[PDB]
Amino acid sequence: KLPGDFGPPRGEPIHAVLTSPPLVPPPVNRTYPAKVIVELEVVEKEMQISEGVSYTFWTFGGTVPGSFIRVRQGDTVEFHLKNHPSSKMPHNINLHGVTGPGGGAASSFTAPGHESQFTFKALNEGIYVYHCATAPVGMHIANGMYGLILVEPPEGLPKVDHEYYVMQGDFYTAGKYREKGLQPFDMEKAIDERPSYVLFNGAEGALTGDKALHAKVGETVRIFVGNGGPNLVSSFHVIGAIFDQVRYEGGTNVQKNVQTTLIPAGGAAVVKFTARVPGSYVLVDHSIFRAFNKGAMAILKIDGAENKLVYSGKELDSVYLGDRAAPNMSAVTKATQASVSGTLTVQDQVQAGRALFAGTCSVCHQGNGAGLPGVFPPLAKSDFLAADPKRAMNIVLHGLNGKIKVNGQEYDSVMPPMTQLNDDEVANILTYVLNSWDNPGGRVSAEDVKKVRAQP
Amino acid sequence: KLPGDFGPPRGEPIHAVLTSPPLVPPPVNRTYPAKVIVELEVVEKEMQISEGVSYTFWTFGGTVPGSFIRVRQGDTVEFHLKNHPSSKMPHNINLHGVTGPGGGAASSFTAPGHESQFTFKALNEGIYVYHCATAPVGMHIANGMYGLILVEPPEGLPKVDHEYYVMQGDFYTAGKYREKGLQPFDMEKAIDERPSYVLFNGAEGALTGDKALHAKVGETVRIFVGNGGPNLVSSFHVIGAIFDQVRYEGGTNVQKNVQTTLIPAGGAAVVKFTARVPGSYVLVDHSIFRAFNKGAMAILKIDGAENKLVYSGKELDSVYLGDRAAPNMSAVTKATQASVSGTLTVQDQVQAGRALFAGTCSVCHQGNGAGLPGVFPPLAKSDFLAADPKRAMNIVLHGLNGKIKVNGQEYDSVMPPMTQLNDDEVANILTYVLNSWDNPGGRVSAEDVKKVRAQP
Amino acid sequence: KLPGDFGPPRGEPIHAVLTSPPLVPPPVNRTYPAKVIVELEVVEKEMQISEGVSYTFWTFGGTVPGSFIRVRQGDTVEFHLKNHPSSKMPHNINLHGVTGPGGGAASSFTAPGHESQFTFKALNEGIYVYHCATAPVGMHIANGMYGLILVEPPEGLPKVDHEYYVMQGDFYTAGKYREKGLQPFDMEKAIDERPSYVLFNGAEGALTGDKALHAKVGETVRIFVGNGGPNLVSSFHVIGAIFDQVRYEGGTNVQKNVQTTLIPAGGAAVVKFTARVPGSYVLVDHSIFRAFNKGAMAILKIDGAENKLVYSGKELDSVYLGDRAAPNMSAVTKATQASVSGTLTVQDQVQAGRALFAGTCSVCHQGNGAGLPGVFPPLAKSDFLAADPKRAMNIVLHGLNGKIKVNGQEYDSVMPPMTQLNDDEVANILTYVLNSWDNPGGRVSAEDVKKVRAQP
Ligand code: HEC
Ligand code: HEC
Ligand code: HEC
Ligand SMILES: O=N[O-]
Ligand SMILES: O=N[O-]
Ligand SMILES: O=N[O-]
Ligand SMILES: [Cu+2]
Ligand SMILES: [Cu+2]
Ligand SMILES: [Cu+2]
Ligand SMILES: [Cu+2]
Ligand SMILES: [Cu+2]
Ligand SMILES: [Cu+2]
Repeated sequence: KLPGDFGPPRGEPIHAVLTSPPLVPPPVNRTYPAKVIVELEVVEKEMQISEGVSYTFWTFGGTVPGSFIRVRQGDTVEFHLKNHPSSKMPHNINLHGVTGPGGGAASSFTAPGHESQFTFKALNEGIYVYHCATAPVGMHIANGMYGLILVEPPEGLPKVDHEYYVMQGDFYTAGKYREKGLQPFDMEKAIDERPSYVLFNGAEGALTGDKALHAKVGETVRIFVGNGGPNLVSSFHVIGAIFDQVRYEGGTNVQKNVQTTLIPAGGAAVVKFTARVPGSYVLVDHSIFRAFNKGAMAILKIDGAENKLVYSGKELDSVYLGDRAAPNMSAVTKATQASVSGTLTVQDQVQAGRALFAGTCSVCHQGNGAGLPGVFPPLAKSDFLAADPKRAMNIVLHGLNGKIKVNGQEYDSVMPPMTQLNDDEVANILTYVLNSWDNPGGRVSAEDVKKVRAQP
Repeated sequence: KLPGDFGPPRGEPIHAVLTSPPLVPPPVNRTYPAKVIVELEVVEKEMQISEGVSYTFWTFGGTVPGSFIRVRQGDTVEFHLKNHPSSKMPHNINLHGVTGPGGGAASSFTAPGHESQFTFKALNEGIYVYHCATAPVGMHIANGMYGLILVEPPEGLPKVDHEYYVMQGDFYTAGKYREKGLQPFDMEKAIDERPSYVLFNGAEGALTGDKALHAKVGETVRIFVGNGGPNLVSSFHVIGAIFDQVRYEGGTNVQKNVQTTLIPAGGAAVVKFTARVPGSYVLVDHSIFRAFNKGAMAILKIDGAENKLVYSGKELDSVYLGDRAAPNMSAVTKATQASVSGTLTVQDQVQAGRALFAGTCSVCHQGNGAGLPGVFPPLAKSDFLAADPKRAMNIVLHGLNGKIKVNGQEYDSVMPPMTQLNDDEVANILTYVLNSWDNPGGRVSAEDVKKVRAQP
Repeated sequence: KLPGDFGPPRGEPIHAVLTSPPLVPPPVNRTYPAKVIVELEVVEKEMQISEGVSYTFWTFGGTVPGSFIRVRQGDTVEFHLKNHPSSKMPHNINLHGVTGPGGGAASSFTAPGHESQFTFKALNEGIYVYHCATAPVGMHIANGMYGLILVEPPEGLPKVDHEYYVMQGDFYTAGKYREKGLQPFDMEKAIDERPSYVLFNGAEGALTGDKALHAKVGETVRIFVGNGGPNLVSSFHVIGAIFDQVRYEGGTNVQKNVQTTLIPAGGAAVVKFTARVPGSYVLVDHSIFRAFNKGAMAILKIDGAENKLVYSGKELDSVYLGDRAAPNMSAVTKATQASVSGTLTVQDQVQAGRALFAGTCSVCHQGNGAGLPGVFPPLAKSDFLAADPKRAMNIVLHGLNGKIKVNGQEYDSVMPPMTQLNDDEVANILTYVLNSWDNPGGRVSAEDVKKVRAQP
C-alpha cells in the first residue's frame, strides 16, 4: 500500500478548527478518515515585535506563528488559501508532511484579493512546519510566514493535561535590538544569518510575565515546538526541568529524559514535561546570547505545593530573567508612544526606567539602589551621582573603573560598559535613578545620550 | 576480536571502481574480504561555480565532491594518492572511518608530481567523509577537497532502484554571490563562517533543471549525503516528500519517517526515499537563505502517473524554484563570456535577462509582464517605464513605493529593493524588459547600473 | 512516584570530591542514597588563553571548565556557592539536571565575599552542564563560568580504564586571534556569535603536546564532553578513530559506532573510545575553521604495539597538527614576556619563529628550508631572500606569485597570502629564517611588519 491507507473519506466534510498561538485545536477524537476543509487567510499587518518597536509582519491567520492546523493521518485535506486584499505581496503555502511538489506551494500561489485551493492526503503522521514559499522565500519566512500542522496518528496522541504551541523564529531589523520605531526588514543581516531578534511566538515577552504558559504540580504538559527559522538552529532547552520525551516530526525514534535538544531550521518536535516543583521554567535557545540578548525566552509557570525534599531554596529570579521577571514592560511601550507624540513626561521616563533597571542595574546596585558597602556603590542618595549627574551617561555607555569614593566609602572595582543600550533606554534608566531614593531629580533625554555617545 | 574480523584478504587484488558525482560505484557483491587497491589523483583546476563565475577548485579526481570510493567492511585497502604535476600545493587525505593517525593524513602527504601510499583495514562499516588535511586545512577543504567513502556491511546494503551521491559544501569568494569573473578564495569570510555560496556538488545548478536526478513513481532511491563543510551544519530537508530512513555514518541508530535532519560539518548520512507522486522534489539546506539565496538546492525529478487522491493541484513551481525551474541558465554564461570578449549584443543581454527574470520579477509582474490590474503594475508596454527607462535602474536597486499610475491605472503598493542583484544582472534584466512586449527597446549596460548604484 | 525514588539519605553526610579538568572524581561506589555537601568557590583571575595572550577568566574552582561534580541519582545535594572576596562581580549557579527554578540560580545569588546555599535532590541521572546565570548571562558564560556535573545511575557506569573531562567553549576577545597582551571581553563579537577562539578546556594547547590525554592499545576511554558555549554548536569529532558509544545528558537513546556528533550549546555527552592503534587521535569541532584556525583541537595519545594489518603508513602529523605537533610553544610565551619587558633578544625571536614555522611554512618549504626543486623554492641559503630580506615581509603578508628564480632555478607558482598572522608572529618567523640555514642573519621587528602591513 501507501502509508495512511485507512479507507476513503467517510461522513460529512469537516470544516477544520484553527487556533492562534499559544493554543492548539482539540484532539480530533475520531476513528475514521474524513474530508477536512481548511481555510487560512494571509494578512500583512504591523505589530509590536518589542516594546515601542513595530514591524510589518506577514502572517497566516493574523499571528506569528500562524494558525495551528490539526488533522488525522489518512484524512483528505482540501486546502483553501486566501490572500487578503490589503496585502501588497503574493503568497503561497508549503506544508511539510504533504506528499507532492512544493508541499502545496506549486498549487497555492495566491495574489492579493484571491484564493487558491489544492487537495492532499495526509499520509505522514507527525508535527510539521508549514511556511510561505514565494520568491524571495527567505524574506517571506523572515517576516513571520510559518506555523505548525499536526497530523495525528489514527489512535490519537496520549492524553495530557495541557497542550501548547511555541515556535521559534529569527528576525532581521534594519535597526539594532530594542531601537524604537517601525523597523524595516534587513536583507543584508538575513543573508548573513545575523538576526537582531530571536523570538518565541513573534515578539519579545510573548510568553513571559503575565503571558506565561500555566500548569500545576503533578500535571503533564505537551508542547508542539517549531523552528520557523529562517536560518537558525535552536539549542532548545528548558531551564530547571527535563523533557520526559522529545519526538521530531513523524519520526519513529523517541528520545527520553533530555534537557537540551537541537531543532533544525524548518524542524518541529513534540516535547512532554511533567510538573514537579512550583516556579517559572524557562524555554530558551541555549545559544545563550539569543536567549538573554535577543528575546529567545518563554515561561511555563507552575503553581502548587512546594516539595522541599526535591528543591529547597530562595526564589530571586530577576537575577537571570531580568526585565522579564515582571508581569510586563508596558511602561516602555507607553513612554515610547508619548515620545513619538511629543508628550513624554518625567514620570513616563521614570516608570520606563524602573522596568529596564531590573536585572540590567539591579543585579549589582540592588533593586533599592543601596549597593553593597565596599563592593557595589550606592545609587540611592549618591553623592557621586549628584556631583555630576551628566557623567552618569558616560558611566552607563562606557563603564567605570578605578578608585572612586561614594557616600564616604572607597571603591576600586569595575562596571562594564553597556553600549548596547539604546539612547532612550539610557535616558529613561538614568531619569528613574535621579527621581528615586532622594536623588536630585531632573531628567536625562535621549538626545542628551545621543550627544555623549557621539563624542571621541 | 576487533570489529570487521572476517578473515585475511582472499583472491586477487581488486582495483577499485571510483565514480564521479552524482553517481555511485556498483555494490561490491561479494562474500569474502579482499585487498582493494585505490588510486586517486589530486587535480587543481578552474571550473564554473555559477554561470559566468569561475573558481579555482582543488579536487580529488577532478570533481567536487571527489570521486566516490566503495569497499566492504573487513577489506584491506592499499591507498595510492597522486598529486598531479600541475598542482601548486601539496595535498594529503584523511578518510573518516579509517582506524589510525589522521585517518591516513599522517601517511599520504604528497607534493606536486609525487605519489604516496598507505594501507588500512576497513573495520568500520558506514558512509564517511574523506577530505584533505594539509595546512591550512580549512583552505584546502573550502576549495573543494572532500568526498565520500562507503564501507558496506558484509551482506551488502538492501537493493534499491537508484543510488545517488550528493554533497553539500560552503564556499568563500572575495566577490559577492553571482559577481562574475574568476573569484579568489576569501580567508576572512571563511574564518568568520560567512559563505558566499552554499552548494550541492560544487556549483549552482549542479543538480537542477536538465541536471536533476531521476526516478519513477514506485521506485526507491538511496542518496549518500555528505557535508564537506568546511563550517556549516545542514538542516537537510526534502521539499514535498519524506525520508523512509536516515542513518548517520556507521551508526546503529536509524531514524525513520523524517523530513528534516541535521548533518554536522564533516558528517555523512544515507537517506532513503520512495517515489509516490510525480514532480520535482527539492533537496535543500533549510537554513533558508542558503537554499534560496546562496545555491543550496538540488532536484530529484519523478516521472509517472498522477495520484489525484494523494495530491491534486496546479504545478507552478517557478514561484519558488525561480530561475532554477528552467533547464539551465546558459544564456547567462554566454552573455558573460561575450562581455569579457567585448562582443556583447543586445540579444545576448535579452536572453540572459529572460533567464534571470523568472521568479525574481515574474512572481509579481508575471511571465508575460501583464502584472495584475490594480495590484501589480504591468511591465508589458508600460507607459511609466517608457516615460523614463533609466529610472527603472533605481526601481530595481532601491525599490519603489507610493502612489503611481501606469497604463491609466492607479497603484499604491511596495516593490522591495533588490540591491543584491549585480550590475550585469540588473542591466540584462532591464534590457530584456525593454525589448519585450512592445516596449521601446534599447539596452541598459552594467556600467550604467554601476553609476546609479554609486549615487547618494 | 518521582524518578530517583531510592529512599531517604543514609549514613553520614559526604563532603563531595571535586576535580580539575581534565580529570574526573572517582565513581561514588555506593548502593545507598546520601546527603552530599558540595562546596564550590568562584574566582576571577587572569590566565593565558594562548601563548602571550592573557584573559580575565571568571571561574568555578579556579579552572575553565570548572570543577567536576559527581553524585549518585537519588542523592540529596546541599550546595554551597562561595564568591571569593577578590571578585568584582556577583555570581550564581544553574545546574542542568536540577528540578527547580533556575536549576538553582534563583537561590545561589552570591556577592563577592559571600556564600549561598540551596538543597536539591538529584532525580535525573546523566551528564549535565552547569553554568553561571547572572545578568548579563552571556558575558558570565563567555568568561568561562561553566562545567559538568555527573549524576550516576544507581548501579554506576560500566568500568573503563580512563575517564577524562573535556569541555568546549567559544571566546570573544577585542583583539584578533593570537594578538598578544591582556584581551578584554568583546560584547559585540559575542552578540554576533563571531568568536575569536574556540577552545577545549580554556586555552589553546590545553590538551595538546605534552598536555595530551593518554591511554594504551587495548584500553577503553570514557570522555565526559561538555559544550559550554555560550553560542556555538560543536560538530564534535575524533580524527582517526570512532566512538563505540555516544549518550547525551540522561537520555535513554544511545548512538553507537559514530565518528561525528552534534553537541548543542549547553549540551553534554558521554563518549566511549577503545584504543586500537598507537598515535595521536584528535578531538575537534569539525566546523573546520574552529579546529584549525581558532584552537579547537585536543589530543588523546595512544601508546603500544603497532598493528600493521589495521594501519600501515608513515607518521608525519605536523602537516595537520602544525604548530601543535610539538610538546609546547613555550618559546612564544617567552618571547612575548621579553618583548613586554623590553629585553627581547634575537635568539628569543628565533626560537619563537621556529615554533611558529611548523605547519605554517614547513608544509611547503620543509622543516629544513630546502623546499622541493622546481615546486617549492628554498628558504635555506636563499639568494632571493638575501637579495632583499625586507621584501619577505610583503611575501608573508600578501603572498607571492609569478615567475621568479631562486638559487639558479625557475619557479612559477603561488604562495597564498598569510595576513592573519600578527606582526610579532611574522617578525619572529622571518627572524628564525634569517638566522637559520646560513642565511644572512639580522632580525625583523614587529614594528617593521606593522609599517609594511599599513602601506597601500
Ligand atoms: C556588574 C556590576 C554592575 C552593573 C550591572 C551596573 N553597575 Fe554601576 N557600578 C558598578 C561598580 C562596581 C561601580 C564602581 C566602579 C569603580 O569602583 O570604579 C559602579 C558605578 C556606578 C555609578 C557611579 C558611582 C555611584 O554609585 O554613583 C553609577 C551612576 C552607576 N554605576 C550606575 C549604573 C546603572 C544605572 C546601571 C545599569 C544601566 C549600572 N550602574 C550597572 C557595578 C555595576
Ligand atoms: C514583490 C513584488 C514585486 C517584485 C518581485 C518586483 N516588482 Fe516591480 N513593482 C511592484 C510593485 C507593486 C510596483 C508598484 C510600486 C508602487 O505602487 O509604488 C512595482 C513597480 C515596477 C516598475 C515601475 C512601474 C511599471 O509598471 O513600469 C518597474 C519598472 C518594475 N517594477 C520592474 C521590476 C523588475 C524588473 C523586477 C525584477 C528585477 C521587479 N519589478 C520585481 C512589485 C514587484
Ligand atoms: C602553500 C605553499 C607555501 C606555504 C605554506 C608557504 N610558502 Fe613561501 N612560497 C611558496 C611558493 C610556491 C613560493 C614561490 C612563489 C612563486 O613561484 O612566485 C614561495 C616563496 C617564498 C619566498 C621567496 C622565495 C624564496 O625561496 O626565498 C619566501 C621568503 C617565502 N616563500 C617564505 C615563506 C614563509 C616564511 C612562510 C610561512 C610564513 C611561507 N613562505 C609559506 C610556497 C609556500
Ligand atoms: O540553563 N541555561 O540557561
Ligand atoms: O520546505 N522548505 O523549503
Ligand atoms: O577529520 N577531520 O579533521
Ligand atoms: Cu508569503
Ligand atoms: Cu520548508
Ligand atoms: Cu589539499
Ligand atoms: Cu575530518
Ligand atoms: Cu558569574
Ligand atoms: Cu543552561
